[PDB]
Amino acid sequence: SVSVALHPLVILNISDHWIRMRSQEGRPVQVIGALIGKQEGRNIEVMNSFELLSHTVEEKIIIDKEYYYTKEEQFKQVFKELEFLGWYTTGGPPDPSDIHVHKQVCEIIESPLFLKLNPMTKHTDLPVSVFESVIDIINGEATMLFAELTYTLATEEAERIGVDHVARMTA
Repeated sequence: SVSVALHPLVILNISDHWIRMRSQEGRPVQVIGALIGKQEGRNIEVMNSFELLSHTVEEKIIIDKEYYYTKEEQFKQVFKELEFLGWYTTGGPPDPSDIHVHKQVCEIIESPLFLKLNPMTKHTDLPVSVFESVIDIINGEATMLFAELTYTLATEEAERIGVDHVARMTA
């Protein structure tokens, strides 16, 4: 149980990653990355994200750890006060592939957040969901599942040039 505030930039970044990869590959593809921000007590503020490299090995998605560590290192050289908080991907509801990848991310951080963005909604006006993992037992054995969390959009400073300011210009 945590409270989660999401900065608009995170949502825009993830959609951007998906749009750019779809253009590059000529088809929609799943994209994966890191969530960055701050946590104080049970309160998590998700401030930014960045793309991560993965490889498909024996038909499974493997996060490139060496890529991640270099990427994190460079990010922290600039943003000294921010921390890795979890990971994101795109698609529908959480699935067994997400579970397999989440277990890798659990090797980087204790209790990573998981954010999924659905790039194929036409109806929902914020196709983003956030999860934490839980280990449930029902017929003998530990089973990792995702529990969905409520989130809010993070309050931003008056001097920030944010989504409202820029949206006034686009249309």
